[PDB]
Amino acid sequence: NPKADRLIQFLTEQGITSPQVLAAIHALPREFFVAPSQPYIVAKMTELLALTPETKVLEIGTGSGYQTAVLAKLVNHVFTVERIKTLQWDAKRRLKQLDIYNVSTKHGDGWQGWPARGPFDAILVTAAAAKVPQSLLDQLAEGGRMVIPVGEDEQYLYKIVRQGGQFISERVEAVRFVPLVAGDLA
Ligand SMILES: Nc1ncnc2c1ncn2[C@@H]1O[C@H](CSCC[C@H](N)C(=O)O)[C@@H](O)[C@H]1O
Ligand SMILES: [Ca+2]
Repeated sequence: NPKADRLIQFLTEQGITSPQVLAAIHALPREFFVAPSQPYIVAKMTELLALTPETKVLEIGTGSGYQTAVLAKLVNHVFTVERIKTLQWDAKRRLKQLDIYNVSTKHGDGWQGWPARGPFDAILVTAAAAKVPQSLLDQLAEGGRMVIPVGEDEQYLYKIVRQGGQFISERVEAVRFVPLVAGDLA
């Protein structure tokens, strides 16, 4: 079908050719995640997490659940956090309608991560933070990868890995997300 193919064609032209990520993406009706921007950003961040079916993922910023759905097709289980209640409800509902049942959602504050659920192999954060929430670092399993937009006015996507007990930071490319908001919930 055209739209699925057009989008995948687009991504490859942008330099995104991980067959894994492209298929995950192609399988998802993007237009459905507007029930009640750049699919490139989703592809790039997804690619950076270097996912494998054995990967335990924490996502911050469930939102429409689009990027959630992408993640779920790629790993055995996803844990996702959204601070806006109604958004959590929807996304939760969309995931069941697409028979995606390997996702645990939580209405809460991503700044705190989701400690209860063990260390995570991949951490994806889809809201900008001026500095890396240390809680997330603390929840990053050994050999784990974290992808996060960092900054205020200026923003850069970062990939951080925990290997040999050492955290290593790679600045990837300029972006612009809405802020990771701390404090109470809505
Ligand atoms: N502190 C926080 N903890 C968890 N989610 C937060 C947060 N601050 C903002 N958010 C949420 O992060 C989202 C950014 S939009 C994120 C896009 C989403 N991955 C999608 O595919 O649609 C917004 O829904 C916002 O409500
Ligand atoms: Ca590439």
